[PDB]
Amino acid sequence: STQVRGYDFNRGVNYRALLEAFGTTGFQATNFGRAVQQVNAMIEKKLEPLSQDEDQHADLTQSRRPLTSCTIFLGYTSNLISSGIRETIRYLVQHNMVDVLVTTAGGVEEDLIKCLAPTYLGEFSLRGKELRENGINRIGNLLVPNENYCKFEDWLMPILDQMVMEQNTEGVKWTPSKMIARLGKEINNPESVYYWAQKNHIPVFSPALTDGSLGDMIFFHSYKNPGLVLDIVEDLRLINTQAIFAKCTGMIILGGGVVKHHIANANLMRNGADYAVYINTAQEFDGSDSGARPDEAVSWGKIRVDAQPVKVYADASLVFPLLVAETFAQKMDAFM
Amino acid sequence: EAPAGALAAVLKHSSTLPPESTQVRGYDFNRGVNYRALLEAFGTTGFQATNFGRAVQQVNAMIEKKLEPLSQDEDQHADLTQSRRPLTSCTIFLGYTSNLISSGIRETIRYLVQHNMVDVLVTTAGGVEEDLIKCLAPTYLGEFSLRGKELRENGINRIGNLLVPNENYCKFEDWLMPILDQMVMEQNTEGVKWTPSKMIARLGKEINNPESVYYWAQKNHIPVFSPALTDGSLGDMIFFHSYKNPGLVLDIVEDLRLINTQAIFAKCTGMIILGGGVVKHHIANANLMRNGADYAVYINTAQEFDGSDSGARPDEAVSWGKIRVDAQPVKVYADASLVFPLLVAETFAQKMDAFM
Amino acid sequence: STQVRGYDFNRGVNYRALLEAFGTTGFQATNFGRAVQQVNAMIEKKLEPLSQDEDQHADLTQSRRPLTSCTIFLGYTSNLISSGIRETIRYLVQHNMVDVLVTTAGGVEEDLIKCLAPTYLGEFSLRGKELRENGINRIGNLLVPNENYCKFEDWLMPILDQMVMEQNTEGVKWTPSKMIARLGKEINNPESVYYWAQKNHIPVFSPALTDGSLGDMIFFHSYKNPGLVLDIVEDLRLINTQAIFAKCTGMIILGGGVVKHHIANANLMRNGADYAVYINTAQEFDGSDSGARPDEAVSWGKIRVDAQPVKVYADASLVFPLLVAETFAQKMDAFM
Amino acid sequence: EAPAGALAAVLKHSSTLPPESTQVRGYDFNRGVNYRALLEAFGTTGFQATNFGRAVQQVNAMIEKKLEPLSQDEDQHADLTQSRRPLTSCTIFLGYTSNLISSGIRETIRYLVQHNMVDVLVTTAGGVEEDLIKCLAPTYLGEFSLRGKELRENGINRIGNLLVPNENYCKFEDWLMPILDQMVMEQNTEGVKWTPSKMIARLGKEINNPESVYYWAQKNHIPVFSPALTDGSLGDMIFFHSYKNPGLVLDIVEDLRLINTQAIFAKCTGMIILGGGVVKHHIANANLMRNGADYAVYINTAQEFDGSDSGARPDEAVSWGKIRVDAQPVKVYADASLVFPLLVAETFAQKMDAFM
Repeated sequence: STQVRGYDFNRGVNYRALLEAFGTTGFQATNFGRAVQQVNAMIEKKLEPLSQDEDQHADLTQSRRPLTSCTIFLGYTSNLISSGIRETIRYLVQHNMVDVLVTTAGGVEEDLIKCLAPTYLGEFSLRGKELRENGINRIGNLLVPNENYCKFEDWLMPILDQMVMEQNTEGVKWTPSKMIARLGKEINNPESVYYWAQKNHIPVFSPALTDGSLGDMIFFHSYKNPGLVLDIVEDLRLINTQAIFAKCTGMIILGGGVVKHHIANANLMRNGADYAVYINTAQEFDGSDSGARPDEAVSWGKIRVDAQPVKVYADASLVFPLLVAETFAQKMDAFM
Repeated sequence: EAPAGALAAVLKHSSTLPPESTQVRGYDFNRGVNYRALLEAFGTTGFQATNFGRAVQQVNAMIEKKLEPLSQDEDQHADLTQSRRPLTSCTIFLGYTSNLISSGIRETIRYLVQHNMVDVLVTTAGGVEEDLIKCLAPTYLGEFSLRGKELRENGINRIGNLLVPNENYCKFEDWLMPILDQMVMEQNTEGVKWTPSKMIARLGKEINNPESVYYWAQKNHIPVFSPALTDGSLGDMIFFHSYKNPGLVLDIVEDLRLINTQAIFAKCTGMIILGGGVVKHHIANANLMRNGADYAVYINTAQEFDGSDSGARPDEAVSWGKIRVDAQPVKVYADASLVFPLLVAETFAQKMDAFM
Repeated sequence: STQVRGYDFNRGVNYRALLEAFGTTGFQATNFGRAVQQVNAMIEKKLEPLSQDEDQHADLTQSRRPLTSCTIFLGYTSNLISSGIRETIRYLVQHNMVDVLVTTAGGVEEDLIKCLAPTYLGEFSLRGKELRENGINRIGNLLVPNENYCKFEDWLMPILDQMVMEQNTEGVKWTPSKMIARLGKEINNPESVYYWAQKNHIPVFSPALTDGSLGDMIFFHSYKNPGLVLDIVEDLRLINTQAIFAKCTGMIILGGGVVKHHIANANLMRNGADYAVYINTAQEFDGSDSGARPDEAVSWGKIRVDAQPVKVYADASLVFPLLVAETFAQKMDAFM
Repeated sequence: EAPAGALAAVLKHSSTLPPESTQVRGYDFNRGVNYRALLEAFGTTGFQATNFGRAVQQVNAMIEKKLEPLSQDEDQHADLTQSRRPLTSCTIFLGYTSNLISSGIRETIRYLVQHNMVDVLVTTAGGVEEDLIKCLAPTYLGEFSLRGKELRENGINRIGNLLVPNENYCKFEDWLMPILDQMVMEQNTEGVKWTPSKMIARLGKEINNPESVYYWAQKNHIPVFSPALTDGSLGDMIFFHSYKNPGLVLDIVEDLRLINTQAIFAKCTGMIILGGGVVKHHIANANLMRNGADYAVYINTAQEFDGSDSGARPDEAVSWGKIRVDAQPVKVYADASLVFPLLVAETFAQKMDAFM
């Protein structure tokens, strides 16, 4: 039995000790401590060597990425890529610390656009009428000028031309994940999440990739250069095979919606993830999958019965950099 | 001896409010129980009850607009939208998350589609498949607190305080596999280019059951968009089927052209959005293509403070051009299982005469 | 096992059938149906006669109110008295349908002030600076002109003069509940909750009665007429004795904070309430009592282990009139 | 051939933002782990991380103001406030709900009071008694999902994901009853007029333990207001004791005069409010008596949509005059068990040199 006790600032500001004290502080601070333990378990598993038997089974995929003892799925909503958590995610992907990414369309395009033009701080209360009259789009307390999307249009249209030509003359069958790899290669910029994902052979799934600015541009482009196809069925096979042939899996899911369900549903194909951490502000009472507790996923087989999953009820812009500081960033040497 | 500055601060003088101003007053049960009068009193009760009253007014404005006559060239509209659905004076987009189709709101939505009262549906994969599965086997009441280990050991899946046996999905598999066979055959020998909306139309025709939302949608030529249709049991089944009968392709690009042209060539549009996520964003982004919806009602429990699109207020969408600056959109902060049947009772269900 | 099925509007708009269908609709609609059942159980118990043995024990209080088989505690936060739920609560109190009220200071004073001047509809987004410059106070999407409080001052100060004189020359020992009864008698208006509460011998507890406009006025008054005492200890005995000597109790609690805890803590003195319905929007994850599920109260003994308590996660301005329509209002004849 | 109106709506031109404008950028872990730099980066990360950065700036402004020297007449101030506490250039009110004293935030708050860094405390009954009980017996970690029946059968009470055995309250009873005896004797023969704040000062002196918040508050002459002090275990004990030793009176009127004069005669005030309910409203209402607080930080998880004071944004308090129109208040939407230790680390704990 562990007693409740908070950090005593009479010791001074010892930041590592202060973070470690969240575990015995209670409420969501304790869940944060549990999340640190869960992610550290994923990492310690990932760094354990594969045995001959495990290596054989795990090599049964047609994937370029070297195999590890724990395949980590990282999911995040679009708002987090507009936020500075974009830098946190880029770091993990840059250093091969996660294996599969799932995000929404905005979570793809806003990373690429930040390589062309920045996002700014604003306020939640700013009025839409005056913002619209000035061509400024609001995302929470952030602001994106519409010229950001003008710049995106100029950058993206020549790539769309090439994708259609490769489709029609070289037999390419595009899917969202293949498009995202190509866009990351094109952006060719070390500040971009998707640049590092394609460089490190980390696939990115986004089955509703048309639901944003990328879609806007594909739509306009289709009138002068018709026929681009994005198949979502092949990408479903690809993500499910990453779960089925994993030795162990971990899920780290920031936010709700499709990013959460799609990762969890892939792990149901292996009868459940071994480790799971959720960070989101959704509540269960309306029955939404977004707000469901991890124990709902256990009933489905999306999380194993013997797992000890954790949800932290918090804005990930506060908690996720602290989690990374106490986990992945402490083992950076092992990932290089 | 009371401090003067304190007295000045607490007992500051006021301005008279506009003569327009509406007083707060709740329903008086000394009148007895007239449920119509009770619901009408929500408008002057305050907080989310007042937002409910505003939502009734917004949806009734959508319906009244939709019922105004219009002259328009049938042929050009159909060519520009590649849709057989005739244009009306207000194109209503109805979006809803998967949980609401597991709930009894499935019946509410089915009623609206059955009577051709909305024009476009957007939902997630679960919002498609659980409507079809309910024609094969029921969903049951349970509790939120039921433990996953015991449920999993008994082959029962939890959805909030609802429960679905694994066997429901076995029945779904048996029903769906022959249809997937036909879809692959039609793709490869009859040139069919499948998209989510075209698949959902076919599944509604195949289920052939008037309790199904999607049966009525296809019969009434109401398209259903679901750009991540692979994210659920339908995806599971497409995946398993592809190892027995490879080659099915579902394109999301053509479905993007179809939904966006529904907004672009509308006379007016309204959005009724239950929940958040892709269903909310996809409807609103289509309406950005016409510089914004004319009417909008959101019902959801999401909060803005984490910056999520799901939790954003309607006024965020105004900044983007997804809602017109001149619109008067409404968000009701509530579980739609409570509020949507009441909203329908006071709006669409009152205008049933006009829809026949 | 009960199947999920929603109301079918092909039947037309049969409002009673539509409300009854919430029970099988799921999520919070099902919890609403459960709340209707719980409140109807309280009412059916309340109307059951007392046996000789029960009557003896239950008559052991020094309270004027006739005894019933179920003592119902109704708690509500201040915002609800600013809302039109004030009318709903007034109806229940007018017809002796509940037995004990608990509210905060604002929940007392705003009922009295509405007899002097109305509250108006506004918007949540109205800016505080422009409102303050015009002397308009915001409560959610409601608006109260500051002159409302001017009018309250003129009404209340002569009563405060009399209370101090009765304290100092007639031995009166004031408590919050005794003050609230006196204010209800003074307002002398059938639209007032507290008018009906004192007329029907329904006590009102509010241990932090100084936390609002009443407090403002007592404070200013104390400089010209010092010495008024409001004892909270006697009121603690009074509320606890209502629970201890009840045959059965029910709790109907709208909102959180002191109104919720004070009713629940009184019922712990009898080893728990027999029936309980919570309606509020608070969430459990921060550990707050306001957001705790009913099952937390079971661990304390505030709700009996054999009870079937219900929480509806919703704004009570939507749900509480519907609940009353399906419960108390259907048995109005029995309460007259 | 892309529709022109669509192109015009989606690709609308923009205005240049002020040169002031701050770009979004998160902490770069390629730098390694410098926790101070990591916390500083919250300001430019967005959403509630940005609000945390703003809260750091607001509390540091309170502290910097408090440390400015001031000449003022000791005697008149003391007569007008009936307080021995010397005036500083910024009077800081710290409010917190009961759950936070059951949590480890008890240690955080105790540190601030121990070093005289705040001037007024407001909490609920639980926020008083659980600090005292922790000097007798500990609180334990548990889980939110633990079932009440099994816990009750084992004599364990749940507070969120924390657990307190019944025996803690038995130890509290044994400790408290002799003190209540002395309080009744002092009331009846020495003219003491008890109020919650005076009782809380006495209990802190009696617990005589440097782990206790209230031990330090009374030693440093920091008053604690709790107008519903009877609403908890202290109330239970006062109730039981009154049948053995009748007559204790706790007056809330004099405590209202004491807290309001703390605000009225302040040079400046700041509010730091953790949670909602009475603690939030009581601090803010006291500050209305001076026409508003100069600085304010709220940390809570409550939402505005139900109209509750707990969930109200700071800008609602501006309409009332509880916060000055010229102030720049901040709300962080978060569990304070996560954010308050980080806030203290970046504010009060950095200025420890000045407070000694």
